[PDB]
Amino acid sequence: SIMDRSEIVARENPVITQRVTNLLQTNAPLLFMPIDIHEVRYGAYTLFMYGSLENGYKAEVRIENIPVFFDVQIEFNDTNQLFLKSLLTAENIVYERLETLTQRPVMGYREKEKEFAPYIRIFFKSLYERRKAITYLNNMGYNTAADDTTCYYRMVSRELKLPLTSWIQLQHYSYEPRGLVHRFSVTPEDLVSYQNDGPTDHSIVMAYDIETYSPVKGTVPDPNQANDVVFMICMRIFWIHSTEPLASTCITMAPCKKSSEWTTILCSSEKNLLLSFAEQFSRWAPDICTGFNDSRYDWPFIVEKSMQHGILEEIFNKMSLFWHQKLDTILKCYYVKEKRVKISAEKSIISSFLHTPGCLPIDVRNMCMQLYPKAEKTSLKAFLENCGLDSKVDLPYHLMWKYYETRDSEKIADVAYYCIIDAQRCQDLLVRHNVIPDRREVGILSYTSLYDCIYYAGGHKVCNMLIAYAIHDEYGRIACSTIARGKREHGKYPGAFVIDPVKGLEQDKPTTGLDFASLYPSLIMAYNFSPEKFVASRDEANSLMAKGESLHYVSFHFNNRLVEGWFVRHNNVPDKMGLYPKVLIDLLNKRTALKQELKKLGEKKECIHESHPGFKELQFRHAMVDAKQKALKIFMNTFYGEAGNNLSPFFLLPLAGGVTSSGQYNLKLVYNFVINKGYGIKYGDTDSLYITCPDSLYTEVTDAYLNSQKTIKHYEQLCHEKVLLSMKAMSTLCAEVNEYLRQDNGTSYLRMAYEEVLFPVCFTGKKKYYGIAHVNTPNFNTKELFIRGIDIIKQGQTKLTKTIGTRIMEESMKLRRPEDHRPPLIEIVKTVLKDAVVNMKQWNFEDFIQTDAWRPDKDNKAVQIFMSRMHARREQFSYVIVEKQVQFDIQGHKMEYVSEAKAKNLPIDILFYINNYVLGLCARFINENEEFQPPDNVSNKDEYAQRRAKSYLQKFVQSIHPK
Repeated sequence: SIMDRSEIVARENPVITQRVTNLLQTNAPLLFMPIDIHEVRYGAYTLFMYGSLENGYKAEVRIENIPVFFDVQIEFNDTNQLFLKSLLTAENIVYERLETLTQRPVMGYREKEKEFAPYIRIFFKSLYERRKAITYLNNMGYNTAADDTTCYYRMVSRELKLPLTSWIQLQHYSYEPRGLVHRFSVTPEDLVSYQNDGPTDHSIVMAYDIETYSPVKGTVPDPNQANDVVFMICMRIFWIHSTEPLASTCITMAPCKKSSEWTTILCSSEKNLLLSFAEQFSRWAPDICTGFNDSRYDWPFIVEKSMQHGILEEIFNKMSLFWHQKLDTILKCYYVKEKRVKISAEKSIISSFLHTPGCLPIDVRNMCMQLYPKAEKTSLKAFLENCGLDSKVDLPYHLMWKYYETRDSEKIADVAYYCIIDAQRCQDLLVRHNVIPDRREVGILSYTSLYDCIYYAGGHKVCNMLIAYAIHDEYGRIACSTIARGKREHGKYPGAFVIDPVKGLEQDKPTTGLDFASLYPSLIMAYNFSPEKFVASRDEANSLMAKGESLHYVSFHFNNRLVEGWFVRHNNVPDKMGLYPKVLIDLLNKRTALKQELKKLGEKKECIHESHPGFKELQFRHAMVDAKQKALKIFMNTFYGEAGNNLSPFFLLPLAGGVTSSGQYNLKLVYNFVINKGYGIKYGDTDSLYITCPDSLYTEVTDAYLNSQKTIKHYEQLCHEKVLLSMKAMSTLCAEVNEYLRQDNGTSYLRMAYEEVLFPVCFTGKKKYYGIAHVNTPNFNTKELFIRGIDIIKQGQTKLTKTIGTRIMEESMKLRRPEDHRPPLIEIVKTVLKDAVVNMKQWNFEDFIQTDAWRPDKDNKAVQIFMSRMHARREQFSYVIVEKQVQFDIQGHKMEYVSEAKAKNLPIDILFYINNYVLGLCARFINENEEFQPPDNVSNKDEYAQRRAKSYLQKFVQSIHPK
């Protein structure tokens, strides 16, 4: 009595499914959209891809007659052909045919008449033989190309221009229906990539939730333990772009009252529950699988239970769409365990799941972690409150165990609703953060499947894009390798030019920040840092210089060894431009066009309200263009990181060394040129200069204050005039420096940009400053502050600190007359602290709702003392069995001594909280004083100043605080 997927998609979209049927009955071209890709290794090579049609039917497309091949560099003569054939046949390796061709290498520079090199291509039949042949040939060390080993669908994608993550137009096919699945058979010549923007997607995402039981209270159920039994399963299906559910299903052990919004299926044992789960999965057949915390608690538990009961084969066979399989094969290959997913350079996550063909499994928690690598809290409620979506039901877990063990119907129905909402939260997050379209656009731009775009790093994507642009060059074919060759040296790069900042607060002269617009890509474009234009020997460089070609020279010092190198320039000629400049310039042109398009679309949208019938398509267009520009940004910023990696097959130490050296040289040249003109430098870092205006420009308006009435509005109008004059001078300086760089380097690809004016300013350490913004016109009554480095963001630990720090900064940055007083950033801290110490009543019980649940209740730092105290008080509300209880703490006074939210007045000893929390932030605010510098014999400097500055401030506050 459960509707199939076909019935649902027919009921929801009548006209579209009618059109699809009419097109199907007459062998007409059709649109297809892939999700998951699977391939067969042994035997003949056939590529399987699963996906959706326009209306919602599930489709399987199988590609045959895909040629499998790889290249080698020897000669064209038949003698070497026979020698290679004998070497291959030495250990029973099958081959089909050999071909010969010509193409260009990637390493080294060759003259115009010798640019092409001869290759021999070997064709095979199964991937096993190809992999073994590549391994053996590299074992004797032959320079081979097109050497993809781990995955092969990438080569097929880049060799045919088939964006596996976008729409595919298919015609001239063979069609066979089978129940719910429509089998298509095609050939490589019958597929086209759909260049036009396509209609809306109609895939299916299913969210599942599981609730299990453990006889022993206070412990997390263990899969290895046979006492644990599952009792609650919830399934929901949604569209890829909508929140309203299409259907829901409920499976329970104990009987429950029926509900209007879902259907329930009764069971009798563990076997029945698992078989019902498999049957419902087969009936719906979803494309994407999801559920929060399914990576180490849901999937391994269910697979362990299935293995214990010995029903894994049947459930897996009903799960997937592939041929029949055996249990050992399922355990060995299709079940992944301890998979590593990388977030940042220091964070990684373990994952485990079951990969049934025809459905891609994703974990929402991992995606949220990747989107927010700096999130301090790792809870679902934290993500819900950060994303701004509606919060879930605050139902404690021990309530669910108690209500399950009470064995009543309506309460289990209520917890069923609770877990349904918990499941829906995942799809809420996925739609809110726009994960699928973003990863889809990245895959389209990178020629890679969706599974790799969601589970792997980003360097391989940039390598793949580089190879894709390399193969289809319009002046020839360029052959790029994939396996790394050469010794892996380790060391540190030179450079790191640093200029010391001028400490303190400035309110007499304003400062302005000049920035470099994408320094490293600009340098790559300007100086031709491409591997195909590299010369190593000095004699060759001298010969080419004699010939008449301009060159660029790089030299540095790596691992106590002097490294030299030469590069060939292009002097603004499209023919002689290299590969990296080509790819960067193409990306830049695409980005500029997309920016213009989105600006025009937004200008149109600002005149259109949201109640138009056609607003939905405009919103979809806006979202798509935003995703596209984001993907362009991420590749353009990750390119340099990929290029310098020591594991990349394109690595060259001279390239990275020269890039860094050129950056340092250009920074030094600009700094020296600015000094020569009479201006002053206040800060400098890699690609930014914070500079100042000379005094002689400010004289005239200054005299106005000398003979004025010296009121507040006088000083205000002096401030306005000073800001305007600073802006006027800075624009001209930026123009002049751009002209100087253009005349020096010879190309206009490198330029310096003007963003903002800051006055007054405060610099309190490296990469730490704050001030008042001024975009175009002066304003001083604004409350917004420009903050960099100092991070008053965290509020879970405390929230009074935020108010006190905001008050400190606001008091410190206000403009003052030159004749009242100039407190050197210490009297401000003193005044604010003494004000805070006195008159306690001007705070209230708002930030004092901190909680720390002692769920383990057995091993922790100090919460066990509080637990023992409350247990003794109860034995002498209880809230003792609530391990996951969010109870507020109020230290109404050096050993914990916290109190519950339910309490009498109990005056708060604010000294404990201040000395625990705010002194650290204040020290970080003031730690960079010159008085507290450490002597040279001390190894650690930051902790030195931090510790003794905090100690000084704390002890002096204690002294001034009466006791």
